[PDB]
Amino acid sequence: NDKKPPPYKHIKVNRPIGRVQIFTADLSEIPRCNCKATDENPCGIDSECINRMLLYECHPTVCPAGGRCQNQCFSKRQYPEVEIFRTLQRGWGLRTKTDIKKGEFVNEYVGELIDEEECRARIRYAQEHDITNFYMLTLDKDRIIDAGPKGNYARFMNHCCQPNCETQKWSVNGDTRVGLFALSDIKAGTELTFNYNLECLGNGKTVCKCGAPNCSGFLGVRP
Ligand SMILES: C[S@@+](CC[C@H](N)C(=O)[O-])C[C@H]1O[C@@H](n2cnc3c(N)ncnc32)[C@H](O)[C@@H]1O
Ligand SMILES: Nc1nc2c(O)cc(SSc3cc(O)c4nc(N)sc4c3)cc2s1
Ligand SMILES: *Sc1cc(O)c2nc(N)sc2c1
Ligand SMILES: [Ca+2]
Ligand SMILES: [Ca+2]
Ligand SMILES: [Zn+2]
Ligand SMILES: [Zn+2]
Ligand SMILES: [Zn+2]
Repeated sequence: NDKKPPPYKHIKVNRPIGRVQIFTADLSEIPRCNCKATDENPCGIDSECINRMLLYECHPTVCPAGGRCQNQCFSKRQYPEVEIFRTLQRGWGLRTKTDIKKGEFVNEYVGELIDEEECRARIRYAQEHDITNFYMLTLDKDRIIDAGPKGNYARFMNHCCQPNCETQKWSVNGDTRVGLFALSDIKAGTELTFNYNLECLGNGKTVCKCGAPNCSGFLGVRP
């Protein structure tokens, strides 16, 4: 629902579970860009910042722009203002309260970081309790983000076959994170969606109610 959760279920960074590892970089393995602190928008979405080209967040100890660096989106957790709302046939969803420009950072897909054994146990539990909402995305061959038991606002974004947001996997201080980014200009009040079918995991598949002209008919089917 759209009520404030118990605080322990709202997490701000990914939460490793059980045997799952997270990784850290030596600062010498982190790319350093050529932007200047005096630039109009140092390391911004229109810049030529090499870190952005590599989908690597600038490290705050390293980047020449320092505190003017605009390529620290994941670490700073400054997200466009959003709100949870009830849809007609797709449960709860997420909509922006502010205009968002094409390519802008919308949110990080934050959740519990689990391995495949744990993910199987959670899907089997969902099967036994008739749970029909899933919040799992593949991070890599060993790790899955599950924003179901804990997460942030991104867990409420619904699926669309012709969405207005996309996932991008970035490197942040030596480990991978999933960011959501606008595919186009989005007006305030618009529901935020992405295409689940590239990376999602769940209990089988379910009929898609996105209603897009190109609708492929299902959530849960690799294209
Ligand atoms: C990541 S959650 C999104 C938030 C969810 N609607 C809720 O109320 O908590 C994904 C779940 O939302 C539902 N959903 C999202 N997009 C849908 C769509 N296009 N068609 C049908 N169900 C959808 C499915 O039940 C899916 O398991
Ligand atoms: N009035 C309101 N305040 C808040 C707020 O402060 C934070 C969020 S964000 S995160 C969240 C929300 C859930 O409902 C949830 N449920 C799980 N099982 S995990 C999880 C994570 C939503 C609302 S709505
Ligand atoms: S991969 C996947 C993603 C979902 O959101 C989902 N929801 C269901 N009811 S099955 C399934 C699979
Ligand atoms: Ca360029
Ligand atoms: Ca594997
Ligand atoms: Zn830069
Ligand atoms: Zn920078
Ligand atoms: Zn669809």
